[PDB]
Amino acid sequence: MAFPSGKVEGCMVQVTCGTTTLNGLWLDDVVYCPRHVICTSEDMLNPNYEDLLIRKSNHNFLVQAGNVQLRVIGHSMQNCVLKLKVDTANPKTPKYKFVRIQPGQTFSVLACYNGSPSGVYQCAMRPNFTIKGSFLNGSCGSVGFNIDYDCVSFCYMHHMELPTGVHAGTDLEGNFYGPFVDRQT
Ligand SMILES: *[C@H](O)[C@H](C[C@@H]1CCNC1=O)NC(=O)[C@H](CC(C)C)NC(=O)OCc1ccccc1
Repeated sequence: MAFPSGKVEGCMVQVTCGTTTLNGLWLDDVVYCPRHVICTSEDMLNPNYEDLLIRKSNHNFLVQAGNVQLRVIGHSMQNCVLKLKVDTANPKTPKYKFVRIQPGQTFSVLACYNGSPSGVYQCAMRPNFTIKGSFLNGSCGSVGFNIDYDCVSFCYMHHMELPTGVHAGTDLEGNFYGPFVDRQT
């Protein structure tokens, strides 16, 4: 059984850089999202993320909370996630923590597209660090979480689909679960 999603729905935004759009997680005044948002389609083959990072400015990122655009005032990279500092703190930020889960553990996923929540379901982390998700194009940045009383424990951010149809992603510090890397290879 999935957890109720209301506390997490209020944290989802859309992030666009160039023609790449995915989802971000807005907590306090930081938006967390997968770093491959800064890739064009050609970059995705063998990205040099350090080089792409230098060439971006704050105004290259478009962050929207529904119809409201949020101004980006800084950005940094932490492992495989980008952290965009915005000028507005999310007034719906729940009590939360970032946790790294173990194979065998379950968590709920709020699947989102264009910054808008679409569905909620339960997943399990397999021994090879993959999950059998229901993720389509545009789902990157969707998060996995558990609820402990009133505290939302975020444990997964979605990045990619593997050839066999299963899914891989990172914790919220941007470290992959398993030996994968964020390149379309
Ligand atoms: C981000 O929205 C997207 C999610 C994928 C697309 C298909 N289903 C998903 O879960 N991720 C990517 O496009 C990712 C980007 C790299 C720079 C990591 N590449 C990826 O998952 O491989 C391309 C692919 C597309 C469709 C089916 C299988 C693989």
